[PDB]
Amino acid sequence: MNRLPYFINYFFDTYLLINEDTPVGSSVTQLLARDLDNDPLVFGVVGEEASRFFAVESMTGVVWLRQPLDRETKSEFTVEFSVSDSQGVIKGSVNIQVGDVNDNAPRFHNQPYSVRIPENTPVGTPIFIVNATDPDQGAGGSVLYSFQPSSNFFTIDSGRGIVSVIRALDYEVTQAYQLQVNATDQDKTKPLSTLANLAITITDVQD
Ligand SMILES: [Ca+2]
Ligand SMILES: [Ca+2]
Ligand SMILES: [Ca+2]
Ligand SMILES: [Ca+2]
Ligand SMILES: [Ca+2]
Ligand SMILES: [Ca+2]
Ligand code: NA
Ligand code: NA
Ligand code: NA
Repeated sequence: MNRLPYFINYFFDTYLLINEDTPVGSSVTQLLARDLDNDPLVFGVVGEEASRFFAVESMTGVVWLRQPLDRETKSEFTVEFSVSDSQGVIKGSVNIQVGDVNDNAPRFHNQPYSVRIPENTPVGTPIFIVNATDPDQGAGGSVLYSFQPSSNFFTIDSGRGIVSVIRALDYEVTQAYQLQVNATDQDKTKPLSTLANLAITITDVQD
């Protein structure tokens, strides 16, 4: 009698990690299968979802990505591949893990930002709290804040987003400030950053 072939890839037993920045059309893996008769094998993928995502080269088992992955929309799923000799087809399921890349700059909410303070606001007064969110995994999802460029009059707590006065103000010299708040993520190799305006109105006080 003929013996049906069997898949041998490790990832049928564990998972296949594919990073979300894998370009469309690129090869993500090659299905490996063995057969007692040493028969020539044809390879496939099966299932509606798995077929929109993956294509397999029949003769080689090379698996190519048919469309973009996005860890922030869908971080994992389960697909079925097929292997056949002449006489029958075997299926195997594979859990796909979509690997994170740092692909999102920080996002600010609740804009625009403005605050109004007296010119006699004491040095050290906290006047405003900014926040930017970032959906990436790890350090690429962690935000540090700073003015771009630095201000001689205001500072931001790089971790907490707290804006505070660091030098005496003067309505007579400057009645209004328009500052760039920089939110940068903490990705080691490609940090991404976003800017947002802070309007600081200075109110006159009699001296
Ligand atoms: Ca066989
Ligand atoms: Ca993404
Ligand atoms: Ca990401
Ligand atoms: Ca990010
Ligand atoms: Ca003054
Ligand atoms: Ca004054
Ligand atoms: Na925050
Ligand atoms: Na985050
Ligand atoms: Na950016």
